[PDB]
Amino acid sequence: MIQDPSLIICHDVDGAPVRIGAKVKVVPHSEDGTISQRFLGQTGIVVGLVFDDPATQYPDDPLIQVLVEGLGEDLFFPEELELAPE
Repeated sequence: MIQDPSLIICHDVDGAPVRIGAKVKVVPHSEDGTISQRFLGQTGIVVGLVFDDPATQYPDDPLIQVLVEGLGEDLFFPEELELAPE
């Protein structure tokens, strides 16, 4: 079947950790308990933001996920990593 845009992306909804297309830095130290040793010391962009999860989840993930350049993508917490200054 043809790939039709069944879902439409919206701007940053008030009440979020970071903004879409924003580059964050994966914190080295763990705040909750789970952390990525691979990303531990990297910098990626938030592919998905934590927003009202519909009956079909959105946008692409339920939580925020950082994707490193040339690396993979993992799911991190808003209390784990912070928004880079630069």
